[PDB]
Amino acid sequence: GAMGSEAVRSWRGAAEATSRLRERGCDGCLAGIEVQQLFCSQSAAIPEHQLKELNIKIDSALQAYKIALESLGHCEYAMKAGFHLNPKAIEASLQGCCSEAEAQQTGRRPMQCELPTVPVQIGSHFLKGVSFNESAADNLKLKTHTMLQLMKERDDFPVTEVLNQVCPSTWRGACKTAVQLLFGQAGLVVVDTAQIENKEAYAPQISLEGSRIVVQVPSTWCLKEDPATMSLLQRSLDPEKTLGLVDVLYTAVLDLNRWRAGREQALPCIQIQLQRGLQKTFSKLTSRF
Ligand SMILES: [Mg+2]
Repeated sequence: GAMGSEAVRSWRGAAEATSRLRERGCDGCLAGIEVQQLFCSQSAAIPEHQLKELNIKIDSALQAYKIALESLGHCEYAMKAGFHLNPKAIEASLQGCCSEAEAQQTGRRPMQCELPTVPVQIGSHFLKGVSFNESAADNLKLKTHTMLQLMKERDDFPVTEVLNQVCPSTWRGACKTAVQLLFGQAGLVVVDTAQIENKEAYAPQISLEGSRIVVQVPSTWCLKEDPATMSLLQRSLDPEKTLGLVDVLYTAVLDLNRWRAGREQALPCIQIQLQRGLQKTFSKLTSRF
């Protein structure tokens, strides 16, 4: 339908907007991809001379990536989630953003076990992630009752459908894909989760606005040199170094009038911004007690 078409154009538009991060080398290949292919073709024994040539090419690719990244500034990007709705589209838009293997798997595919460890704020109530000494079942029961009560203020309400959206198995792959579309370069720059000091500051927020349930899930990701590529090049590999930090806000809206009318719900939205209104929301979420 039109929702799916809009989503695909949003993934294409993201990859096109930052395509300067994925420029091919002088020999027409992405340099990191060339390194990995030669490591395979040379049976893990790249001779010393080719290794130096490759390290020189990779130095230049990393310099170009950094200059291109700077040239993008810090604008807020937006796209739809929904990658599972069109595997062929997302694989096509991820070309050059991550490995061919990871692109092939991206389109292809929940709370009972994950929700207890997720801290989440429902309305005005902060609900902790379970501690080892606490009943996970009781943590779950409190979360589902608070969810239900937000709407009552069980079987008839979409409690599970909303709470599924704060489970990492639902949002985390989609957020990683968004950051890859924008900032990845296959074989050279990879996306991973950032080290968060206070997990509770990143707790998702669930709110009731009129007849709409709004789920907001914040996260932060790092851009790093591709560790396999750097290890194959016999380079100094500091796994803690980052080329940048990227803030992401995932927003899912369940319209309760559409739910009972059986009408189509909107796809989740993803907002993305390189660290130096996503920023306003980040500051509203981090300030919660
Ligand atoms: Mg472009």
